[PDB]
Amino acid sequence: SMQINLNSTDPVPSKTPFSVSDADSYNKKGTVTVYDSQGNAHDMNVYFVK
Amino acid sequence: SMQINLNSTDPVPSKTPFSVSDADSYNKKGTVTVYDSQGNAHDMNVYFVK
Repeated sequence: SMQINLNSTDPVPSKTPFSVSDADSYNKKGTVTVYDSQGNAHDMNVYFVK
Repeated sequence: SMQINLNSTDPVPSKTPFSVSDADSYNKKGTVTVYDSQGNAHDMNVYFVK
């Protein structure tokens, strides 16, 4: 579980197609780390786009 | 009997051919003292390689 605040006045990103390493490709970036059965840390990026 | 806790995030050692004179060739070293019927101490070494 996680909680996030969204900007109600934030415009849509200029570049409509989604990218992985572009600053303007999406609005906000989020990261969540979980552990598998073996205990290894898995980094799951959460991308916020409008 | 021994109990060894290993690392799942341990990468395979770079050197493909096993070496006894190089530490990187084996992931872990395990000395075990074993006694015979005379009293001599056998320094048994157990090597972990992933």
